[PDB]
Amino acid sequence: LQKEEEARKVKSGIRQMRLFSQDECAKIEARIDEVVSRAEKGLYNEHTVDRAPLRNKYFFGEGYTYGPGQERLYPPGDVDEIPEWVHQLVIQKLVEHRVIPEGFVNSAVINDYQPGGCIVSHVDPIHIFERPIVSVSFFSDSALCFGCKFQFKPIRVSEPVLSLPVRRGSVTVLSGYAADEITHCIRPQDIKERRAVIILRKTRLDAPRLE
Repeated sequence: LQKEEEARKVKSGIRQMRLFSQDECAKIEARIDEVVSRAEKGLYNEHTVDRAPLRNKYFFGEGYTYGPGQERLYPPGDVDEIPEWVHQLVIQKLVEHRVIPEGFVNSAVINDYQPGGCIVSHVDPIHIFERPIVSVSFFSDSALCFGCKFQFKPIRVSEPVLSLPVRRGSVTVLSGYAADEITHCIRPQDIKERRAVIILRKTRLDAPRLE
């Protein structure tokens, strides 16, 4: 009853919509490849690009470091600016369809996942970002899990509280319980081929920031 209770609460904090056509996804995917190519040309600030074995993260607008839960924003202007293509192909669409207000987004993060890549249980850092958190999926379909104890106590529990499909061209909006009161993660098994995501957020005015 506790897990079936949680699932409904999680769903209260999730809104999803298919906003980007296949043609729109293809253009955005070409732009994501341009970013990856620029990074490999050493064209971005050091704090803009975080390379890890099965995921690269690209920080535009604002970036942060990641004891525990002591993430801090970099000083303003440390990471590269949000590309014009993010503003005009992605943010503009979200603003037009009333997902978030004009002027809300000042952070765009691109996560580019290898096959087998994943996200280990985490909560979007509530001391750094406002809600809602907006995620847009590219390249391939995947699944976003909520309630990720199964990643750490496998003998005791094997399944997430909820598994949410996240398809190519889908916009996921997280707020409330889904953003603040439960962990999420991505299982290696749900990233069988390259998948990328663009995360659009608003940093808090009072967010802790390195000087």
